[PDB]
Amino acid sequence: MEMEKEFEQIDKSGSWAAIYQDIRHEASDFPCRVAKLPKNKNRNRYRDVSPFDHSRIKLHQEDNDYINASLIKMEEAQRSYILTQGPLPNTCGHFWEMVWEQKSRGVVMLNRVMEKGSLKCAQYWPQKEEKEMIFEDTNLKLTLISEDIKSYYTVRQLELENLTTQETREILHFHYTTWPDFGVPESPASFLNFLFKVRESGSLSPEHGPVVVHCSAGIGRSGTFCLADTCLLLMDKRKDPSSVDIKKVLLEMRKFRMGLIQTADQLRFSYLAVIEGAKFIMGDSSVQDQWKELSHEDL
Repeated sequence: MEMEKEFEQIDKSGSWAAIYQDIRHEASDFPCRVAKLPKNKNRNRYRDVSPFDHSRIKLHQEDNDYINASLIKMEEAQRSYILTQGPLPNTCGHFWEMVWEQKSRGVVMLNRVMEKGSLKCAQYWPQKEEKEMIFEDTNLKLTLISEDIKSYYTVRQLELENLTTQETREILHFHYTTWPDFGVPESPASFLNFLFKVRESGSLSPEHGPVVVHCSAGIGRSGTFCLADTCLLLMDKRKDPSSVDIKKVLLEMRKFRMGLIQTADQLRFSYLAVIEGAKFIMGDSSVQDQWKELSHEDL
């Protein structure tokens, strides 16, 4: 694998910091005028993380159509993703409106509500079946239907109802709960096991709207997830580990949202994940059972 060759020689020369800086230097720069409007100041979690105007998701609203979210549309792979920040106490209604309007089937969450002693995300879904949530501003109802808790991730089945038309849909929530407070989980096995769980659910299928992916800012962990998935899909489409260039794929993704992949360590982990995942893509079906064991999801 030309990918694994580059990997071992970047490691050898210990130059991840420099490779990653090269990415930042070459990455696209597009305007984020709407995000920066004064009326939107309280709709942004971080002053330095904003969606580009050309790729932002627009809420179907008369008043204010803004949410901090970007459509990543990957032309060759034929897969789309919505990347967004962790919802704020005042944007949970906007978040679920987006899920409804875009026809998403799945939501992927890669952070915990509290990390490093501060609040990284609002509690935007119900924790108990009997205590449903109503978002008055967007007129939507949200109910916990069931929860399956494993050692490092939790899958929830939710029912989202448009209170206006009374139509209902099932949304699947995939919550990765074990990304370490500091520095990447540097075995990819549990990450890959999680990604394949999302794929098996049908949430990534062309028949549904784009999956919604978020962490706290919606660029680091979220970027890692989407980069690994897209690279694996490309290798699958041409069944050719060799033609896929991770750095080129990441730069393509950065055309649609800024700052994807936040550290050199996250880039190195992305390589690791793709390389290990390639084993399955190329015919070794048995490798998936190995990941599931390596990531003791029962403890």
